[PDB]
Order: sequence, then structure tokens, then C-alpha cells
Amino acid sequence: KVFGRCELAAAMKRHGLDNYRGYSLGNWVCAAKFESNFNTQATNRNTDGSTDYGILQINSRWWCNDGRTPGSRNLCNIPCSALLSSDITASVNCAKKIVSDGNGMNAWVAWRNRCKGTDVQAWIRGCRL
Ligand SMILES: [Cl-]
Ligand SMILES: [Cl-]
Ligand SMILES: [Cl-]
Ligand SMILES: [Cl-]
Ligand SMILES: [Cl-]
Ligand SMILES: [Cl-]
Ligand SMILES: [Cl-]
Ligand SMILES: [Cl-]
Ligand code: NA
Ligand SMILES: [Ru+3]
Repeated sequence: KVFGRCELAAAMKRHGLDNYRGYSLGNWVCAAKFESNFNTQATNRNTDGSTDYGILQINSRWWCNDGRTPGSRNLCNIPCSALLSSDITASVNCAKKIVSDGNGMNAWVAWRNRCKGTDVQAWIRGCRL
């Protein structure tokens, strides 16, 4: 599924991401935009052999199992393919563990380089939330 901007905002809000660990909804939407372009099916191979999965580009090095990242962990206890679902529950649940892990949203390098410090509220502007 390719979400619309406000559609994804609503979904994230429903699943309790808005202000999770202090990060406002626009932060999450902005991260999704630059990680996946709002496409739940997005997959990208990393240099190290790990792969990033889904709307928030969650990495198999630590967070999900894909069977091909030696020798990574599966801290979200989920197959990586669950992260590509049209239903964002698994991605949101896993993202909550990630952002709680100590470096907050800096874990998402595209958030750090493209969202952090910017007018992230622009990303929920006009949404009926
Ligand atoms: Cl919704
Ligand atoms: Cl915001
Ligand atoms: Cl496997
Ligand atoms: Cl693996
Ligand atoms: Cl392994
Ligand atoms: Cl698995
Ligand atoms: Cl959803
Ligand atoms: Cl933080
Ligand atoms: Na893994
Ligand atoms: Ru839902």
C-alpha cells in the first residue's frame, strides 16, 4: 500500500505513535516519507548485507528476522516480511522498541539528516486528526 500523507498520519496516531517517546506525529510522518515514500512494500539492501523493510525501513541487522543476515538479531520477534503489510501494526510496534533503545529517532538516519530540526508539523498540516 502507498499511503497518503494524512492517511498515514491518522494510522500512526491510532496506533499510538503521536508523541511516543516525545516525538510528535510530524516526526514519524517525515521519517516515513524519506525512508519509504509512504510505501509499505519498500525494501532496501544495506552495504553490510542487512535489509531495511517497510514504511519505516526497519533493519534486519537487529530488529526482524529475514533468514539472510548473519548474524543479526530479531529484537522485535517478527519476520521482516510482516513489516511489509498494508496494516502498519507490526511496523509501529517495532518502531516503538527502536525509539526506546537510547538514541531516540537518530536510529533512522534519514530522519536525522532530513527531518530533525525542521518544521516537521508541515507533514500533518491540513490533516483531519
Ligand atoms: Cl485511520
Ligand atoms: Cl508535528
Ligand atoms: Cl528464516
Ligand atoms: Cl538472519
Ligand atoms: Cl546468524
Ligand atoms: Cl521469522
Ligand atoms: Cl494500519
Ligand atoms: Cl529522545
Ligand atoms: Na535479523
Ligand atoms: Ru490499524
